[PDB]
Amino acid sequence: GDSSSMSATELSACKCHQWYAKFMTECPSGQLTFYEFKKFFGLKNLSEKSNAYVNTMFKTFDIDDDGCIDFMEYVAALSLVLKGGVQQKLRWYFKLFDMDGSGCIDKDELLLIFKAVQAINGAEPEISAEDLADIVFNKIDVNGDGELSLEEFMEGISADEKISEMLTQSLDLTRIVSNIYN
Repeated sequence: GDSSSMSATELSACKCHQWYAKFMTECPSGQLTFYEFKKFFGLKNLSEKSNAYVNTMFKTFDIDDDGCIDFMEYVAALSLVLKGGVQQKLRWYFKLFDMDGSGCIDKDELLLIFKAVQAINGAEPEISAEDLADIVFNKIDVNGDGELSLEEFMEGISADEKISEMLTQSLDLTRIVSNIYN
């Protein structure tokens, strides 16, 4: 990020997969703090979205725990866009959107979570996932359960496909980095 060497987008154009290896390979690897993370990623804040792009990005990657970033799935994240990786973006989809470490969907709780993910856009998104999730979410809960298990979320992810692809596009590389933090 920042700095005065080459461009972040330039690296994105190449993108192979081992890039993250360079990350852990370079610098004092062993857990990344918010300050160290923020440098590794760019972003343009202003107000509320400020705490939403940090909390939303850190909250999704907080994987159960929080207060720091534990490098582990970072490679998987790269595989998220690299070589398509449809199945890989599938797992992330569910992983990112649900409660901290609770895969169970309470409808109301997920909704808010999806808002953070859709809140990852400082500018007004062409189509927020919030409305998408609502339409898809409502259809999923045919029995009016009010809650959806991991399996239901997976069906919703596969269903429509087109929307899911849009979410996939949101889960880009340069955009994701910018979303992470300045």
